[PDB]
Amino acid sequence: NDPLLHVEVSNEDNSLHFILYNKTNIIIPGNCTFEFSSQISEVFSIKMGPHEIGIKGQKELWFFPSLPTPLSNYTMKVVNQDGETILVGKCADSNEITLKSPL
Repeated sequence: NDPLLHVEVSNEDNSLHFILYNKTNIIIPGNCTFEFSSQISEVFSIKMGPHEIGIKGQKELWFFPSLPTPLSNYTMKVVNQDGETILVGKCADSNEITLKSPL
């Protein structure tokens, strides 16, 4: 139901704290990897857990040190276990993000 990918930007605790929830129809395959851009820092991919998430299940992407928010106009995409961009966050003018789709 919609590829939209609910997300939440914390940006606190002296660090970052992302929370994504697979709302899409299909269920994450697992072993995915994130990748967000920025200005102060560069782009970086975080190794996600191998275990899936779930239509409801969530996911965390703790990063250090941290980045400025919100992340509007950013990339913050999502790849698969093959490091292939599976989805892409619109990264709107809000801590909220809902992956749309590449192709």
